[PDB]
Amino acid sequence: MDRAAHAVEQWRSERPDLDPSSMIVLGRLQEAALVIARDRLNPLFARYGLQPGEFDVLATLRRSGAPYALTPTALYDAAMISSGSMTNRIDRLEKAGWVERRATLVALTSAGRALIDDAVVAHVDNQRRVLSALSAAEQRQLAKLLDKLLQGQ
Amino acid sequence: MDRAAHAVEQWRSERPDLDPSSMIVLGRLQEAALVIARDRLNPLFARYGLQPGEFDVLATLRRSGAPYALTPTALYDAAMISSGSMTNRIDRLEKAGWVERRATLVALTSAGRALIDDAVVAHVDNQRRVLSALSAAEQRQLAKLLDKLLQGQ
Ligand SMILES: O=c1[nH]c(=O)c2nc[nH]c2[nH]1
Ligand SMILES: O=c1[nH]c(=O)c2nc[nH]c2[nH]1
Repeated sequence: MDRAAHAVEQWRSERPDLDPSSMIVLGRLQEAALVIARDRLNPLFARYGLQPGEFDVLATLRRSGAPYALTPTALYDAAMISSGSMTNRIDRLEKAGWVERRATLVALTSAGRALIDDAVVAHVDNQRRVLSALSAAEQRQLAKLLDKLLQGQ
Repeated sequence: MDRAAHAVEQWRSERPDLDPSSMIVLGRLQEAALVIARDRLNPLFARYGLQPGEFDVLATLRRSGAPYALTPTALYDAAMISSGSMTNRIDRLEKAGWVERRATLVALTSAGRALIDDAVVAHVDNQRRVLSALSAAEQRQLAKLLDKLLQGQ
């Protein structure tokens, strides 16, 4: 029994008037996102000098194609994750030398392009090791259920 | 196409040397956790005066049973989510009048017990509305895949 199943068990015993079934799927969803970010993905980003969220900025710029420059709005719309503090992240990346602000565009530098080209290869190998417990069918199955849940919001 | 599928499409076109398939399931996992916390669960907690993470503390204490008092270590082990800043959350909850520090235990006050008894009922109704796009079988299916992924870590 994991955190979520144990908690549901305690709730059934303590508040029998309650149907706490929904707590398992949502508790596991949030714990999986947290543990994977904290223990797997972010330590790899930090090996590359990237704080959480900064990889996404560079990745979005890189995969938009040459000249790897987007408006801050397009950067938010094309991000993998709709996380905030985008102005702070661009500022940090600029002082680090990986993006520059042109005209108003945010663009990879040569150094930033080189970094993300390196980091994305390490990132996808890391992701496959994160998902290796699930078979290919289970991974597609999990992607489909997550897409339905997301659209339901 | 969602954020994740669109990003994978751009990657296949820009770095054909890369297999970016893993990005869909993990991108959807993190976006679903984020959107559900930000747009669904946390606004409900804030209706009750609870910041993100504080509900979990009260919920853990309440479901441990009378006298609703745990060591800070037990509080971390029994939490639904292994999130940090537990000392800060206990401090906040203490100044708010919902927990007290006894002997070293953290315990619900009368006011804190009443609050969590009210909030947990609202919380589970909110969770069912969050999950309503998925059928009962899909929800169990999603809980099983998430459990396998978590154990794989
Ligand atoms: O293109 C991307 N792929 C990812 O896996 C990712 N994670 C955060 N930001 C990201 N961008
Ligand atoms: O018992 C609990 N049930 C939940 O759904 C939850 N979410 C955060 N913390 C929680 N504790």
